[PDB]
Amino acid sequence: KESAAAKFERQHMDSGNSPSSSSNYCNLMMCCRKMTQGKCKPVNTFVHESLADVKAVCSQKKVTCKNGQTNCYQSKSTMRITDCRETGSSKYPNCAYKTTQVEKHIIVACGGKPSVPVHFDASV
Amino acid sequence: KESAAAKFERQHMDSGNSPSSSSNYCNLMMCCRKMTQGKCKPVNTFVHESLADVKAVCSQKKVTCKNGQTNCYQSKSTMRITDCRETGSSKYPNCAYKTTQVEKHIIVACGGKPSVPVHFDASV
Ligand SMILES: Nc1ccn([C@@H]2O[C@H](COP(=O)(O)O)[C@@H](O)[C@H]2O)c(=O)n1
Ligand SMILES: Nc1ccn([C@@H]2O[C@H](COP(=O)(O)O)[C@@H](O)[C@H]2O)c(=O)n1
Repeated sequence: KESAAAKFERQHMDSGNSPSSSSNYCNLMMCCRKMTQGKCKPVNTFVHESLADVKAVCSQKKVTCKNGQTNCYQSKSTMRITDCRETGSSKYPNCAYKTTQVEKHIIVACGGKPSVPVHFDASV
Repeated sequence: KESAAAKFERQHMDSGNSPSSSSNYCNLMMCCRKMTQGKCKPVNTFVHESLADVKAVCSQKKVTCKNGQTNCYQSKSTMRITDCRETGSSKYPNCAYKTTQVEKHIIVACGGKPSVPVHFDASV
């Protein structure tokens, strides 16, 4: 059971960060979206275009998947995305990320019916 | 089980024009620090001062807690804090917060041995 002291630190303490930072985004979002539990997910991309635009990639250019499956698609246009990479200093449970704002084409794996993105493969 | 489509949205989608904006700090932090599960916590303060300074409040100005308990203390000096309050548009499970950076005195409840902050009572 979480201690009251620890609960206060969780709910109320942010000693180590600036609320006006633009580069703390990955640290917060990787935490928010549950990719820092058990271990730090080493690499993750967030896409800032509309969900409709991202879903539409599944109808765009067929390309090779990094894993050799044949269900990957590349966006016809570059998209606004954020690249999150673990830092050299990052050590679970203190997961630290470098945030990079990028405009690149995304490659996603699509699946399901309707065919929708199910995995983020690469940005190129 | 979380659907593949949902997993992609959780891991990879953050649609919007200014995702890393300082205005989004409360949205990200409230999510990361687990105050948006079940319902949106309406009001929450994050403190940007050293934990040493916040612990030191437990030996500062005694004040009655808002709820009538008698283990509250007010900081002698103001502290840099961020006030998170639900917007008029916020509705679970889409919690939305206005982020406001202010410098105010904090009032905390102190408990345990050693006596440390266990509850955030108010900012004044
Ligand atoms: N550019 C990249 C590369 C990988 N990833 C994420 O990392 C996961 C595994 O990637 P790797 O197989 O390349 O290590 C992918 O499913 C994806 O969620 C990403 O989000 N952006
Ligand atoms: N200024 C404030 C007011 C309330 N709160 C949080 O909201 C809870 C309830 O506050 P109220 O008593 O004002 O409704 C407190 O336990 C505290 O966690 C806060 O963090 N900062």
